[PDB]
Amino acid sequence: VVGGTEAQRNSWPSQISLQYRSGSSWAHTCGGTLIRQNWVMTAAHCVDRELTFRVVVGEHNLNQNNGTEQYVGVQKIVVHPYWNTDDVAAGYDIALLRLAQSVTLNSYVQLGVLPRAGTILANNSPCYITGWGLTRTNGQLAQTLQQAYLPTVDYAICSSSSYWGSTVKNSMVCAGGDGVRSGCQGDSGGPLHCLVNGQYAVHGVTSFVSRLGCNVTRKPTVFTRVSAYISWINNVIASN
Ligand SMILES: [Ca+2]
Repeated sequence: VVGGTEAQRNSWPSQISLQYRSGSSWAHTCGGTLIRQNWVMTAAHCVDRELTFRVVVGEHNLNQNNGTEQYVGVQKIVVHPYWNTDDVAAGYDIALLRLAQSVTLNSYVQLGVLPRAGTILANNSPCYITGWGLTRTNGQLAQTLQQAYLPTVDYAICSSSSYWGSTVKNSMVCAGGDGVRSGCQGDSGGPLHCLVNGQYAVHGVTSFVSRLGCNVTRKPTVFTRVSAYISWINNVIASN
């Protein structure tokens, strides 16, 4: 997250860190949303590599013991059957990860609240991005969970030529584009939390930024639209 502020420990308890096994170490690669005690929602592209993955819940500082973490292996990965590595701009950037164990819920570990199917927000809807991603374009990861106020940019505007044009589909959410705050590498697969009827719900799964840079004016961060996928999500979980 470029232009973030440090999150409070208990603000976003559905955020996980998706990590891969790197020599003898575990490195952060993506964010995710805990949507059941045994199911994580992330981006497809974050599990295109055949790595050994683990999920960390209750995580605040990547490099310290917070006293709150639970570290859980991934037992099954279900990517959207339409996902194509070679075409992010097509969409379907979403995956469900089944956890080897159920986690325990507490004030650091909760489930993310999903939108009703078909829900579109109005332009300029108040949402936050959260993540341990790069804090500058070509920068480094954050140690602590960053948050950024990232208001939505409607389809009509986002698809217009000055903005993303044709690259963005109506199965996506655009948020931000001010030149100052954005998603950046390592935020991918995480949440976009938006305030609807007094409740934060997870509307977006972070998917891409511009090739020219993370924080680029009139290139909002682009998210998979979760509300486009509710029947898919539900069908996966009922049947595994
Ligand atoms: Ca920690």
